[PDB]
Amino acid sequence: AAMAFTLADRVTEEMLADKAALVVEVVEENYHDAPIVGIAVVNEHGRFFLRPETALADPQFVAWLGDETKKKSMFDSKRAAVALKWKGIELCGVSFDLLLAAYLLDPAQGVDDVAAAAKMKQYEAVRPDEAVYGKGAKRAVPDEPVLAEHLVRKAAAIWELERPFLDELRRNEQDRLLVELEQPLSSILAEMEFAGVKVDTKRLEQMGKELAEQLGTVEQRIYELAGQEFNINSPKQLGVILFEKLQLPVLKKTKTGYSTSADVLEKLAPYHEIVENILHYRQLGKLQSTYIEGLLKVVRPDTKKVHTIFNQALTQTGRLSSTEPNLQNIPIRLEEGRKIRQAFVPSESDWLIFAADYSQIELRVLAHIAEDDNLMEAFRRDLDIHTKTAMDIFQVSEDEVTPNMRRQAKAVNFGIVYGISDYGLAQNLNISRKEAAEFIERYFESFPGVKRYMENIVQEAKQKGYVTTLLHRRRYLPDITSRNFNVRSFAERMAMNTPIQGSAADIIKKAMIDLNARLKEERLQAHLLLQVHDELILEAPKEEMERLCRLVPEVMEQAVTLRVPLKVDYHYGSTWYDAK
DNA sequence: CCTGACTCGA
DNA sequence: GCGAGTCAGGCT
Ligand SMILES: OC[C@H]1O[C@@](CO)(O[C@H]2O[C@H](CO)[C@@H](O)[C@H](O)[C@H]2O)[C@@H](O)[C@@H]1O
Ligand SMILES: [Mg+2]
Repeated sequence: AAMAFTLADRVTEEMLADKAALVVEVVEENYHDAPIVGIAVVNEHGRFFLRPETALADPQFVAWLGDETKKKSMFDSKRAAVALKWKGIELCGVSFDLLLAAYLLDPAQGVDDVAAAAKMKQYEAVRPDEAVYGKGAKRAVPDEPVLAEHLVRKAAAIWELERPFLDELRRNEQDRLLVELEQPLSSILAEMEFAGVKVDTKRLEQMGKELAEQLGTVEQRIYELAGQEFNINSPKQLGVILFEKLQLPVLKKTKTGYSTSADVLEKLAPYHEIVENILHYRQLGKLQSTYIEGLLKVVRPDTKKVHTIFNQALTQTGRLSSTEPNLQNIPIRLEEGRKIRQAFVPSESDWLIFAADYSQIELRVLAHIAEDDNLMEAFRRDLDIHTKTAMDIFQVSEDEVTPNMRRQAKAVNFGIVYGISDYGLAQNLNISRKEAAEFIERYFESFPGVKRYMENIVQEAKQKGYVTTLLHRRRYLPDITSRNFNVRSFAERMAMNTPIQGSAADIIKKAMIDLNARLKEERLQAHLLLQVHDELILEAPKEEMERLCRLVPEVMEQAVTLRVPLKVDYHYGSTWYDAK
């Protein structure tokens, strides 16, 4: 059942038509400075397989790659583009990306290879990558005969599937979402990843020594208070020491034993001095393992830069994710871990780190979408939304709002977003269900429009089978009809949450696209480095700071127009840490 | 070599 | 709500 194709030893004219399905294979998961093991091209003239050494050394092929008028259809073009950037080659003209097309059609499928996407249209004349390359220790590039056939079949699938995918996207009203948002964004993410972020490894290594010391003191202390020695990182050994040897009370049980989660230990703290030391130990240990040692492992020794990979087709809400390393979860909440950020510095001398973040974008989106008069007015007055919520649900004046009141109103606001739950709120505020449900009820009394939205969005999810975001991203919720209370409730929360988190993601993605267009028009040297859900991190010459102070916020605030204003705060400094 | 338990972020 | 990386423990 083999597929016909030419295993070319040299590049020819017909291989350079103005439309083709292109495959530039990089098997290494992390594609940075990784090898391109083969190339496949399928067009009106036929199917071809080219050896990378050959094709990439050919002036005509490289020019075709960089010709914006020569259209290419691909799967995960960002992977190819970055792999090519490292080789000094530019990839242009990608008009269709099957990975992004599949992702928008149904994020739930978890499409990560051509075979998975093809299966959505009953196309199975191609094998899953894992079948061909294997995985883990067994992972490996097969011989040319098998490799060449696999790449050709993938190119063939892409070539065949483009039309049906575009047609459905069109029916879904997601055609612009792919062509004007996700695809252009893919090119921006590639530039960001390729650029990387400079790390002050000596700073990290010094912080590492200090931690190793402190971690050592707290460690001995723990063995001293426990009366012996054990693996504190062993939740199994810890549970025995705490609940058996020290007789501490059991407030929460896990699935395999006792629960030693911070939320539990926080309640045990009063009973024994070892609990605080275990918590502190848990802190320092997290910083050392993940952010010191874990980070140092992925810094490029030659450039001292870390090159993350943004997974643009994974989250169910439209958000990006980041790996190797994850630069979207760098410490900031606790001062000790926040210092980790001093290690992220500008990649050039006399340059600075500029960070801009949307203020309460999710709640503002909710105000717009629900059209709640009270909430819209609150933002129109640019009020401290948490103080305002407390004033309403506790019926008091601004002056009568105590810190504890605001803290709880804040927790209610956070819950309303993730999809309110009396039980979930109860655990968060450490109170009973009735009490939590009382707050929620009081909240809905103050924000009737929000309540109406929650009810209406759940109904719509059941009527249509999915919910959507501002820019037409969708999420199917089959569980919404489940007769199992728990399963159904999770789906209902997703129905409430996705349009909020999802619309917030659409907005920042568009802002990134708009911002890049503005930076180019202005010929500014400033460029994007990272995106952290609701914030943008850039680096630029110190001479560009003043222009950025006006430009970045404006572009971000004007990305979309809502019934309430969009607000962006910004800071800049010598290091990421100082950009506060 | 996979899963549970933990903690980091928005 | 949505994510990723570490460790320990069981696989084997
Ligand atoms: O660029 C990432 C891109 O590739 C996919 C596979 O289609 O993920 C691969 O690469 C990631 C980064 O190296 C890994 O985290 C992941 O495990 C690997 O399969 C897509 O998820 C993504 O869009
Ligand atoms: Mg913010």
